[PDB]
Amino acid sequence: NGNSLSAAELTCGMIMCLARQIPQATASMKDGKWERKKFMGTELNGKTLGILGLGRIGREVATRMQSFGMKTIGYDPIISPEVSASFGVQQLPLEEIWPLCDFITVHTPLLPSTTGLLNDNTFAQCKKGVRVVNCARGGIVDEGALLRALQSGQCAGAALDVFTEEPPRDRALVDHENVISCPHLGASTKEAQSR
Amino acid sequence: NGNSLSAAELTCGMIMCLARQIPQATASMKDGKWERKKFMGTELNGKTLGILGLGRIGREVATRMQSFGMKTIGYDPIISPEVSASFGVQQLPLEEIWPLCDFITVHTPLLPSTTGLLNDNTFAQCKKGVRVVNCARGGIVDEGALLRALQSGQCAGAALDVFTEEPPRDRALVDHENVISCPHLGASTKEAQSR
Ligand SMILES: Cn1nc(-c2ccccc2)cc1N
Ligand SMILES: Cn1nc(-c2ccccc2)cc1N
Repeated sequence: NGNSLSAAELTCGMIMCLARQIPQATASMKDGKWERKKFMGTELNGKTLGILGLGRIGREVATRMQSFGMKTIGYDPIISPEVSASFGVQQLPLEEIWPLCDFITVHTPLLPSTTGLLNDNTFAQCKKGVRVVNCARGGIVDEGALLRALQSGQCAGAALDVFTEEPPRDRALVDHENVISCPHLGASTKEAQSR
Repeated sequence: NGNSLSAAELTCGMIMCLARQIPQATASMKDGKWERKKFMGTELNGKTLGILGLGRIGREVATRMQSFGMKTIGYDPIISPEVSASFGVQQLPLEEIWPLCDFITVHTPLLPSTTGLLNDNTFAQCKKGVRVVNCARGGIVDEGALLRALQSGQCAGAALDVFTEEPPRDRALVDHENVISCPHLGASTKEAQSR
């Protein structure tokens, strides 16, 4: 609410980090390396962004990423297609979303219906090389399925602010070279903190 | 030109990384740590971004950052104030720019008039804690003065894609905890690469 923008901003930061590998590049530079070929990245302009959850945060991510020329599609069981259309997000059924996306971000509560929203079965329906962001709640993305998808290349990268357990006891995702992460920083701004 | 968007995207990446310390945070996570308090960040909405150089890349950065609610001001010796106004950048003389900015980004060629455009003198005229980006040409920002500004806290952070020497032989900037960096990745996208 106060914190809608802090979360939305982080999410968009994570999207740009996935496209360009800024965290990995910084660590390479700090280790004395100059690795130009390794961190060849991708332009966001023209790419499809799937937004799952079209409440305040989802809407704010949408309008920021639209300024980059991203095509913004999404799903929400509750928000009307008229409302989402008013902020430029084309709503489609989930099964239609998966194959279209270059990026996917999640902006849902953690409910039975949203736990492992992204799992083995939904990763299989994505475009190969999809990139995924979870700055919402840990568990929305099944962590085992994400690791399997990163191992195969089915997922090319992921940005995680939240984890099923916090801090995560299993370090395989954090340790993966194509994973960027923060210690649940989504509301951690000076501004969000004072209403 | 092809590559205007690749550069502009990287610059906006670096702005978001400075606000939220995403590269540092990822390193912290990869080192096994969960340091939430340490990486308290800042919201971009409502902040002032100064854009020095209002050509194609500067413009594109402007319109993207404007979607985050940033106030975009700037300076260019060639572009008229009515023209910059038409893409939402308020032009002011340089001396007026320094004290207003929360973030500064440079988008100039490397000329005598732009080498060390940011130096000891212009850092002193900035707001304490200014954050700086150079995704343009190495040397626009005086590297020595930038280090001194980071050491004093006058500059709270910097993001560098380019260096006076590449790879940089002097490692003090790169190694600083508030500096994020890439190995000259501004045009390093699959898309920019094929015209
Ligand atoms: C109850 N509920 N469910 C969602 C949802 C679930 C799956 C995908 C997108 C959105 C959002 C809310 N508030
Ligand atoms: C020739 N020139 N000079 C600049 C400049 C100079 C000082 C400050 C900001 C921008 C940009 C271009 N194209």
